[PDB]
Amino acid sequence: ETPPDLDFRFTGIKQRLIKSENVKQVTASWKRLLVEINKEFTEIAKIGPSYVPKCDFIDIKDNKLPQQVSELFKQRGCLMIENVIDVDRIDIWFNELVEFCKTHPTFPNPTSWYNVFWSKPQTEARFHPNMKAIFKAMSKEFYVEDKENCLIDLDTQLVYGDRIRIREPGKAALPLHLDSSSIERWEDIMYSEVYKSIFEGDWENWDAFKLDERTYSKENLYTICSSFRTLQGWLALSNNKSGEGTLRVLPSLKLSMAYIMLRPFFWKDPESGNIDDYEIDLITPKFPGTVPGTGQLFLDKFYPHLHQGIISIPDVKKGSFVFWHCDLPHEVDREHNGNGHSSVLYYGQTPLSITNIQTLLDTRDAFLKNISPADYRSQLNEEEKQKEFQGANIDDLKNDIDSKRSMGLEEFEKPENMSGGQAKIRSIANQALKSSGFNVDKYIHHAAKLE
Ligand SMILES: [Fe+3]
Repeated sequence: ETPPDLDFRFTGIKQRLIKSENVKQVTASWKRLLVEINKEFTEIAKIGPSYVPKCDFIDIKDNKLPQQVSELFKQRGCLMIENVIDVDRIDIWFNELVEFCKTHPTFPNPTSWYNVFWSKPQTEARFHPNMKAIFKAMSKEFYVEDKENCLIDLDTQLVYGDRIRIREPGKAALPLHLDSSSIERWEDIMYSEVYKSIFEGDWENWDAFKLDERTYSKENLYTICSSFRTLQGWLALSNNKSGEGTLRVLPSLKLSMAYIMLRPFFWKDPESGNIDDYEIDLITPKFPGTVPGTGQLFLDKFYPHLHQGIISIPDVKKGSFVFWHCDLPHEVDREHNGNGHSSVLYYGQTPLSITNIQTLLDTRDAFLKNISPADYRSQLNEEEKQKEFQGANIDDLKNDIDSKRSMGLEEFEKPENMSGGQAKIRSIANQALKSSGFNVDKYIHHAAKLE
């Protein structure tokens, strides 16, 4: 009923985040927020899955989302793109994955997750021209203002190795949450600056797509994903109707994060039910749904105003791609009472950026050694480590130079004309590929001082 206390240091986190002079404004903003939430989340609940933005791969011209799709995607924080990959190609990839899993050990496994990272179908999927295209189009929804200095190149996609899911009917399920850290959004300096507009009482002007500060955020100050992903995503390897062992989302990005970020300050709902009776809590170290040191923020217990907004995604067809913003609440369906396997291949957007240089190095090292990337490799014992085989084949990259750069296998080109942070991050990556090591702290410390 009451969220637990964390250590009392978290009280000083609260007093760092909201300035005394802004307390009145923040309180007013929380009341405005709840009124908007009840209106908009009601509409979502009454519309259902068609609320999620959806478009056809052919609608993407010149590697840009059309204007109407863009506008809906920035509001709703998720998108389903249909017909990215032909069904026949999808079938071949699915069958090759299953073969690989059956020849490289129980099948089906208990959890519906298969720790295969570098198989040929994965490498081919990741680098299919239609897949590169949709990532290019997504990358144009994000931006930075300080182009001269911010160490990010949104024109470059890196590979973060991830696994596959093949969920049989009857396999039950991990509640509503955010990934990309449990407590960091509040605790880290640069991460919390992402949400400054909310902490100042102006949630309405929070821009989820501006990356100047997030570029330097530490998602792990201490279940953990080691890369900075702007978007989570996956490619559909099966046809499954809404609710059949798929994904559920809360398709309202700004309202979601205004509520989440302020919830530690307004965690006590009043007995009156009158929104005008909330009052700020700047004292208790309560950060509901958090477990410092873990990767997920849980929303299933102390975030009740969110629940009305949760919907299944639209019917999924083979060869559709589904994206959601790193800040979008989501969960998987509890049950799968559909007619066949619900299977996806996970692939997120991971820009070339200062907090992703370690990822670039891990990907290069794991693929070259045919082992798990670090986030999974670190959970294996000595025997498992010596046994695993990941299907990595340089030739699956089809000697495409751009693909090899995504995998950390080739230095980045820096054209005569290119400058600013884009040129600089490419150079820093190249230096790391030459030396084989990197230390992020210097860059982070400099960004935070510059504050
Ligand atoms: Fe998740």
